[PDB]
Amino acid sequence: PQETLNGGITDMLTELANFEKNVSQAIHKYNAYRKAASVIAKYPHKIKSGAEAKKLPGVGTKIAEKIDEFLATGKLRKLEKIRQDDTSSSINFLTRVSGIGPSAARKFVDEGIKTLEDLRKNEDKLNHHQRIGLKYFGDFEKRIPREEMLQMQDIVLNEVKKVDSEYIATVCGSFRRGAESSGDMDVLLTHPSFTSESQPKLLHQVVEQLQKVHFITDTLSKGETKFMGVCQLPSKNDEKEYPHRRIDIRLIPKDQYYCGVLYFTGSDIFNKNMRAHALEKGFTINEYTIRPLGVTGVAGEPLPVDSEKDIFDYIQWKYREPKDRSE
DNA sequence: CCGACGTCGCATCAGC
DNA sequence: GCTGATGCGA
DNA sequence: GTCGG
Ligand code: NA
Ligand code: NA
Repeated sequence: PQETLNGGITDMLTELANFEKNVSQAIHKYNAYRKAASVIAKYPHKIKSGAEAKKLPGVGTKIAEKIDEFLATGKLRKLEKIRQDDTSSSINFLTRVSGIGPSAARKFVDEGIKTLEDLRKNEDKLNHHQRIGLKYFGDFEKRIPREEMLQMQDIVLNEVKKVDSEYIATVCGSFRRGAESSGDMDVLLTHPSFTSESQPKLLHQVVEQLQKVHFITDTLSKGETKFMGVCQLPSKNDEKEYPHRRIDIRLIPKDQYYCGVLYFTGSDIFNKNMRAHALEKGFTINEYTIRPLGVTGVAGEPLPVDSEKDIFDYIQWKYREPKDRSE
C-alpha cells in the first residue's frame, strides 16, 4: 500500500503517538496510536470514514472520530493546537536527542532550555550519553545503506576473529533479513567459554580492539554483557567522511545464543506469530530460551538449542530464512 | 468497569 | 559508602 | 486509546 492512500491519517496518528510518549508520558497511549497507524498503513484501500477504519484491530471509537474530523477538514484541531504550543513542541523535539527522554526534555524546557542551541550553551547540564546524542544529532537520524552495513560488518567480523578465532559474531536486525538500509548495527557475540552455568572479560576485549583500529569512536554505555556506542567507517582517501553510526554489541551465553539471534533478527511481527505458534504446540520461547509447558502450565527446563533451526524443529515449524521473516 | 498493554542492562539519581 | 528506584534505549 | 476478562 502506498503513502498516498492513507498517509495523512497515519502521519496524524504517529504524531499523536509522539506527543503522548514525550509530553503526556502515556506510553500505552503511544503504543495504541502506533498500532493503529500500523494496521492502517497495511490497509490496501483509501479509507473513506472513521466507521470503515474502526473495523480494523487497534482502531477504536476515538480514532474513528479523529479520522472523521481529518477526512472532513484535512486537519485535526487538537494536533494543530499542540503543534503551535511552544512548551509541548519543544519538549517533543528535544527527545530526538539520544539520551534525552520525556523526563529530561520536560526539565530542560522547564528551565528555559528549548533548542539544540540551548543544549549547546548548557553542556554542564548534560550527562555523557546526552552530550554524545547532541554531538551526533544529525548523524543519528540518518539511515545506513546496506552497502555501508556490509563494510561495517567486514570490520566487525574481522576484528572479532582477530581477538579470538573462537568468538562467534552475528549482525542481526533488519540487516540480517536483507533490508536495503538500517537504522543502526546490532551485533550478537558469544564464545565457547561463556555459558549460563559457567570471563567477565570477553566483551571488553572486543570493544577494545574495535577502538584500537578506530572503528568505535564513542561509548554510550558498557558493562559485562552489553555495549552501546558509536562507530564510523574510515574515510576513503580524500573523500567526504561517513556519518557516525550507532552500534550495539551484546555478549550472550553460548546456550542462549541462537534464541538471542532469532529474537534480535525479527521482525517484531514475525516474533509474535512465531511465539504464539509457539504456545499452541506447548512451548515457551523468550529472548533467552525455549521451555516446555507443562500440563497445568508449569514451564520446565530450557531445551538444548544449537542453531536457529533447532528452535523451529521444536515447534514443528520448517526453518525459515531471515529474508522471509517480515511476518 | 477496570487492568493489561515488551523487558532488561546500564548510568545515574534518591535515600539511607 | 551501599541499595534500590528511575530514566533511557531498543 | 483499545481490547477484553
Ligand atoms: Na476496531
Ligand atoms: Na531521546
